[PDB]
Amino acid sequence: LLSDKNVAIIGGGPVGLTMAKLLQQNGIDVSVYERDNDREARIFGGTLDLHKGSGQEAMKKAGLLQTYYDLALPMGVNIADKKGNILSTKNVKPENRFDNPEINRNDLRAILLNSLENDTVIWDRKLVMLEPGKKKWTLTFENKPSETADLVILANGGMSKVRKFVTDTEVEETGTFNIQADIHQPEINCPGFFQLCNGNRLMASHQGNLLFANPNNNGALHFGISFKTPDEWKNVDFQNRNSVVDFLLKKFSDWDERYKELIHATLSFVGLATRIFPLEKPWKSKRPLPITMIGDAAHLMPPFAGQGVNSGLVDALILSDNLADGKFNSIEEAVKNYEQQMFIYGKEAQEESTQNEIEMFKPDFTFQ
Ligand SMILES: Cc1cc2nc3c(=O)[nH]c(=O)nc-3n(C[C@H](O)[C@H](O)[C@H](O)COP(=O)(O)OP(=O)(O)OC[C@H]3O[C@@H](n4cnc5c(N)ncnc54)[C@H](O)[C@@H]3O)c2cc1C
Ligand SMILES: C[NH+](C)c1cc(NC(=O)CNC(C)(C)C)c(O)c2c1C[C@H]1C[C@H]3[C@H]([NH+](C)C)C(O)=C(C(N)=O)C(=O)[C@@]3(O)C(O)=C1C2=O
Repeated sequence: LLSDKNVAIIGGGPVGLTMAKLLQQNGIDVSVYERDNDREARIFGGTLDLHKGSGQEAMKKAGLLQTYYDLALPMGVNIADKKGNILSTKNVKPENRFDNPEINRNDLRAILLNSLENDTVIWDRKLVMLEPGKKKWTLTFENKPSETADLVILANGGMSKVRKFVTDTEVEETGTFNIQADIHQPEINCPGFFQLCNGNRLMASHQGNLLFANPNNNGALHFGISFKTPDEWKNVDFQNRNSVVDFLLKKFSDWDERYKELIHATLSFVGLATRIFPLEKPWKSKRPLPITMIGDAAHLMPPFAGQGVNSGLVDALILSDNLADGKFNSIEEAVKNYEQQMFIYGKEAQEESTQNEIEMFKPDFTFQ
């Protein structure tokens, strides 16, 4: 049941892009309105791990899991100390190398983009407004023609602004803060640090600061530093490089000389506060027209527990099915049901993520 109409996915993330396929597979008419300028736009951020059981189910259900195993690269993980000592190393074992192999965010999108029918994604669409008209929604896009649709699936990330028709819940900051960079030609530009990783992820922890790194994101080193947000911040300048460098050289003064090599080797740092979009209040029972929310727009959550795209790919799988079912009658109950299941696990995940982030920053911890 439920055909003859069309869908509008605002946001071509990993999650929305997946969602376009699972609908377009079962013959539903979808469009993905994405704000990026063109497909070849560089995606900042590290590597996704799709878990067997959640993320991977979604890639399976679309016929892409082998394509995901093809492009993803399984990684082992070291754990180091401020002095550079390897304390542990779980390398990849031949059977469970298919557990969560790291795939690059652009690689993933290229896979999802091939799966979709041509012109499924209309690019240069920054959705600014939603008016719920007659039998459908009017969607307005900055300096581009408006369009209309029966169902609007919100996939536009943790800081989506058009949530109000679903919930008046708003994102909160978490209390921790994350700095991130890329380093190109890591082998020569951060030679000491690249070696300490030995082709493996690298996770350190000292006195409330946390460093993470991936030595191989298509030949780029991506590292990330996390800390309880300095109290002095409320309501540095990440545009000014050696201003972020000095902050970091203070915070990381006691660490080995090799990590400092990383910091003075990165050109541009990007600042991010950790945020949560809590599943506290049940979303509105009263909704003018059919609308729902998957991905980081549904449950933005701290990036410290492997959740985020997996919850998002799952809630893609779940919702997508509820629509393609003749096992449903009313779309209002077809999404009410997707929203039932996600409140369960998102909360489960948010609890984990919020929990893990309490765990670190608290005096020297062991890792997972
Ligand atoms: C430091 C860090 C590390 C993380 N690590 C992991 C990890 O290791 N594993 C994991 O599973 N998750 C991780 N996450 C979380 C993860 O990136 C998200 O859960 C994931 O990106 C999925 O969200 P979307 O794809 O659901 O949202 P997004 O990735 O945020 O994609 C949103 C899309 O919609 C577009 N868009 C945004 N606004 C608009 C608009 N107004 N109109 C139209 N389009 C719009 C965007 O441009 C983009 O294409 C991490 C996050 C951070 C900050
Ligand atoms: C507890 N912390 C340490 C943690 C835990 C898990 N796993 C679990 O919580 C599940 N617990 C089990 C193991 C099932 C018992 C985790 O799965 C993770 C993480 C940490 C993040 C670190 C991220 C990092 N960024 C933020 C700087 C990074 O460099 C990368 C990367 N590949 O480049 C990440 O992808 C990162 O986001 C990431 O994946 C983390 C975890 O996967």
